[PDB]
Amino acid sequence: RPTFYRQELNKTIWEVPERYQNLSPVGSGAYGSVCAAFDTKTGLRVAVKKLSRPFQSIIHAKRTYRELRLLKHMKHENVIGLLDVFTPARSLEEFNDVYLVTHLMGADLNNIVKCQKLTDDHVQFLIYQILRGLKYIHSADIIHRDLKPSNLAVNEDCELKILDFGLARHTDDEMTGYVATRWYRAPEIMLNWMHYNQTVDIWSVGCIMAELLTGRTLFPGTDHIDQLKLILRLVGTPGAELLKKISSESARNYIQSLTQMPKMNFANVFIGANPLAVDLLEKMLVLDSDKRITAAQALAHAYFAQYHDPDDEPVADPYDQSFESRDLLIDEWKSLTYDEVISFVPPP
Ligand SMILES: NC(=O)Cc1cccc(-n2[nH]c(-c3cccs3)c/c2=N\C(=O)Nc2cccc(Cl)c2Cl)c1
Repeated sequence: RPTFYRQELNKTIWEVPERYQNLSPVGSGAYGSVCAAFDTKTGLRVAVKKLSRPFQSIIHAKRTYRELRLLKHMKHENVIGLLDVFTPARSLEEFNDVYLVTHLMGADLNNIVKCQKLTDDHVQFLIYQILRGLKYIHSADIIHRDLKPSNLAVNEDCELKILDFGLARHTDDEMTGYVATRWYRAPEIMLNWMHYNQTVDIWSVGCIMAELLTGRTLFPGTDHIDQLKLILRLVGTPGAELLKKISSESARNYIQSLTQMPKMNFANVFIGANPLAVDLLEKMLVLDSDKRITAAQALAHAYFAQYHDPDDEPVADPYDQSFESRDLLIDEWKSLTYDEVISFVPPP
C-alpha cells in the first residue's frame, strides 16, 4: 500500500498515492472530476478521475461498477485503457471513493476539425482508427452510444482513442436545443424508435466522418424534430419496411406525417470528396439500422486500403455483462466494486 497525500482542488478533497504529482483540474461534473497529473512511477502524464459519491444511490453504485468493469476490460490501442485504480480506504467498511487513472489526452477531435486543415489521408487514418477501436468494442457486445468529437482523444501524431468523458447526467435539458450532445446520435436512439443495437455507433462515425471532410456539423438541428428533418432530407424519408420496425406507434405516426423525400446525391453534398469516402458515408448513414455497414465490414472497405490489415485489427476477450440484468443493493454493488479495485493488475 503506497502513502497517500491530501490536497484540495476546487472544493474537492483529493487523496492520491504520492507517485501522482502536480495535479491540475481539467474537468468537473455531477458524476466526477478529472485532473492532469504526472506519474513519477511510469513517467507518464495521466488523467485521474475522482468519482463523486460513487455509492450514494443504486444507480450511482451500478454506474461506478459499470465504468470500472468497462475500463478494466478495454485493452486496445484505439480505446482508453486503465493505468491504475485506487482508493484511500484500507477496508470495505472504509471504502467510499474511487479514483481511475488513464493516459492524459491533450486534444480531442474538436481541437482538430476547427481551423487545422485535414487531408483525405488524415480522414482515412482518423476514421480507420475509430472503426478499428469500434470493431473491438462491438466484438465484446459493448455499445458506446455517445460517440462524438469530444469523446475522441487525438495526439500530435494523429493517433486516436475512443473514451467517454461524460461527467454529466445526460438529462432532457442536455439533449435539448442547438446542442452537440444530440448531433451525432442515431435517429432510433435520439427519438426512442425501438430497441437499438451497436450500429448506433456507426451512425455517429458517419456524422464524425462528414464533419472531418467538410469541417462542418452534418446534422446541427436546433431541436429533436429539426434534426430529424435535416437527417431525412439527406437520407430520404423511410419506406414501409422501416416504419414497421419503429415499435413506437407515436413515433411511427409522426414520421408518416412528413412529406416524402428521396435520398440525396452525396456526391452533390460532399463536393469534391474522394468517391470512396462518399461511398462509405452512404453505407454508414442508412436510416434502417439493420442495413448500416458494421465496423468489421467498413475496415475492409476500399477507402481504408492504405491502413487496413486484417491480422492487426483484433477482437475483445469475452465480456460478461450479466451484472446489467442483476438487482443488487448499494452495499452489494459497492463490495463488487471493491473486489475489482483490489484485483486490478496494471499493464506491463
Ligand atoms: N456508462 C456508464 O454508466 C458507466 C460509465 C460512466 C462514465 C464513463 C464510461 N466510460 N465508457 C467508456 C467506453 C470506452 C469505450 C466504449 S465505452 C469509457 C469510459 N470512461 C472513461 O473514459 N473515463 C475517463 C475519461 C477521461 C479521463 C479519465 Cl481518468 C477517465 Cl476514467 C462508463
